[PDB]
Amino acid sequence: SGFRKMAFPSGKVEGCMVQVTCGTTTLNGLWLDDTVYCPRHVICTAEDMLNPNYEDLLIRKSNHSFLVQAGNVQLRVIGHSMQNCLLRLKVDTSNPKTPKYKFVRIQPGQTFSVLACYNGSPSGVYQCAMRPNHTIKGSFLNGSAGSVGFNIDYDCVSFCYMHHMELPTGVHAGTDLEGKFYGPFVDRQTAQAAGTDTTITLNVLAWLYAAVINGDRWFLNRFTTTLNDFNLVAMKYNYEPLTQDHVDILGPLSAQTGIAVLDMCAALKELLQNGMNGRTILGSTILEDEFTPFDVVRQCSGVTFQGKFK
Amino acid sequence: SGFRKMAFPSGKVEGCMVQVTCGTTTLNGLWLDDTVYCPRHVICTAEDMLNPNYEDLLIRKSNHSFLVQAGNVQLRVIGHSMQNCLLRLKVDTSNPKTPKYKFVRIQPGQTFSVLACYNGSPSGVYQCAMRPNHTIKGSFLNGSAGSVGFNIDYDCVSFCYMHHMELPTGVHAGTDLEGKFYGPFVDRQTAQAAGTDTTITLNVLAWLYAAVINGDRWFLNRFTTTLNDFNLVAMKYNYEPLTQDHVDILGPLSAQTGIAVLDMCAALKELLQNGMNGRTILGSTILEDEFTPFDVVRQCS
Repeated sequence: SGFRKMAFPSGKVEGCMVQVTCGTTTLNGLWLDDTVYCPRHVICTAEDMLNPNYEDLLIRKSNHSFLVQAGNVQLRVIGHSMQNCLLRLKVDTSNPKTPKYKFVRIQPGQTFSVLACYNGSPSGVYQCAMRPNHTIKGSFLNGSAGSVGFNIDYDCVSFCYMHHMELPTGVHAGTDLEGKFYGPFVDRQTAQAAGTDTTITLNVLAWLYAAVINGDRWFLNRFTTTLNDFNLVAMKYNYEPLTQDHVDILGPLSAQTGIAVLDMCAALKELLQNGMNGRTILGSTILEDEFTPFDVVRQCSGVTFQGKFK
Repeated sequence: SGFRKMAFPSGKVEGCMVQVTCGTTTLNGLWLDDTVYCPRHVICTAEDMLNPNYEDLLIRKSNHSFLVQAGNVQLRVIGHSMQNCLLRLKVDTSNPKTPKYKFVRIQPGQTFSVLACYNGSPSGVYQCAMRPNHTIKGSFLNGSAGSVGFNIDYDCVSFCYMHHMELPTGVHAGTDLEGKFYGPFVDRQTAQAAGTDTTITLNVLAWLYAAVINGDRWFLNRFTTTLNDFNLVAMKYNYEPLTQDHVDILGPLSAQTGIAVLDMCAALKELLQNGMNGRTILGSTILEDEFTPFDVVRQCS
C-alpha cells in the first residue's frame, strides 16, 4: 500500500556521468563506451549565447581544448564532432561501467526519471513527464546542463533526455540523445516561451483511479456522462481531448475499482468546473497528471474476484 | 528554478542490496563488508509470523538454512546471530562495493530516501519523512521488507531505516540498522496501530521559505510573535511545538531570504487561523511538511 511519485534507481546512470570543461565553461557529460555526449553550448562564453555560430566556434577548438573528468580519472579526448545540438567527444578510455542502453525519443505525456548532476557528480533523482508543450517541470540550477533523463527496463537504460536550459516560466528545455530539441526551442539567447501548457487528461484519470484504490472516493457521486459531454467541459481548462483508446487503457483500473471510465469522467467533469471544495485527493489539492496508467498499475496492483458482477 | 521531492542518487545503495531466502520466505538484505543485515522475520513462516519466539525459532536454523544471493552470485553463509529485530549473516566475502557508510538513528521530522527493492533487485527510489508518530508514508508491496532508507553526505551513505511491517492504516514501520524499531511497534502480527500523527512545524516553515525563494510572497505579513504566542496557536492545529533549536536551524533560509524566523512564524500563525482563501502556495492550498530545512537548501541556491 501507499502511493508515491517514484523514480528509477539511478546507479546505472551515475556510472556514466562525467564533468566536461571548455575554457571557463563547465557542464555535465554522458560517458557511454568511448563517447562522451554533452550539450554543445559548453564551447560558448556567456556573451556568445546571443548569436553563436557553433561550427565556426567549434572549428577553433582542438581535442585538447576539451577537458573531461570522470570522478578523478581525466579522460583524453581523441576526437570530436557536432551532432545537432550536442557534441560527441571520443575518449581513449571506454567506460567500464557502460550499461545496456538505447537512445529513444520520448512522447508527450510519458514519464521519465531525471538524474540531476553538478560538476559531473550526481546530486539527486526525481520523476517527471514530457509535457504536451515539450517542456518539463524540472528542478535545475546553474551547472545542471548535461544531466540526463531515462527509463530503465530490465537491465537496459533507455535515455530520452539531456538538459540544456531554463525558460522564463521556470520550466526546462533539452534534447534527445541525438541532439535534437524537444519542441521549438533553440540553444541561443532569444525570447522563447512554453506554449499553452495543457493537462494530460489520461494521467489525471489514471490518478483518480489511484485515489479510489487508496480510499478517496468522495468525488464519485455523479451519474455517467458521455465522451462528447466530457470533452465539451474539458475544453476551457485546457485538458487534452479524451479518446476511446484512453478509455481502453484505463480498463484494468475500472475493472479493479468497479468504477467505469465514463463514471470517473463524470467526477472529473465536476472537479474541473467547480473545484474540490477544500478537500483532498491522495493528499493533493491539485489534479496530478505526471502518473501514467502504467505508473499507477505498477503501484496499485490488485486481485480479481471471480464471481460474475453486473 | 523548480522544486520537487528529490531523492539521493541510489547507486551506492544499489550495490549493497542482496536477496535472502530462508525457507519459502524471501526478502531483501543489506551487504556491508562480510555481513548481511536483514529483518529477522525471514526465518518465520506465516504460522510463525503470528506470535513467534525468534530465539527459539532461530535455534533450529543453521548456516546452510540461509540462501543469500547478490544477483546471480550465491553467497555462502559463515555464521549468523540476532541483534534485536535484525539477523546478521556472516558470509564468504567482503562486499567489493561497500561504500563508506555509517548507521544513524534519525529523529521525527527528518527525511531520507527509500530504495524500494524486491527479491534483492532494486526497483524504485523516493523521498520519505519519519512522521512524529514514528511511521513512514511509503509505497511498499509484499516482499519489500529489508528495503532501506539512507541519506548521502558527499561519499558517506548514512543508513537510517530498514523496512519491516505495514500497519493497518497502510503506513509503514521499521528499524534502524541496529534492529531497534522506530516507535513502539513489533515484528509480530498482533494488534498495533499508529498513534495520532501531528504536523512537522519545522518543515512547514522550511517549505514557506522555499515558496518565498520560488516567488510566492503573499502570505508574508507584518507582525511577529514570540515562540510562546506561536506555540499556543500551533498546539491547537495539531502542530509540533517549535523549539529554539528549530529556530536556529532555520537561520540560513532566514538569512538567504531576509525573513526573520519569528516573522515567518507570524505568517504561518495567520495561515492557520485564517486559511488561504483561494490563494495558493507553490500551487497548493495545503501546507506541505515533508521537506526539511536542509532539503530546501540543498535544492535552492
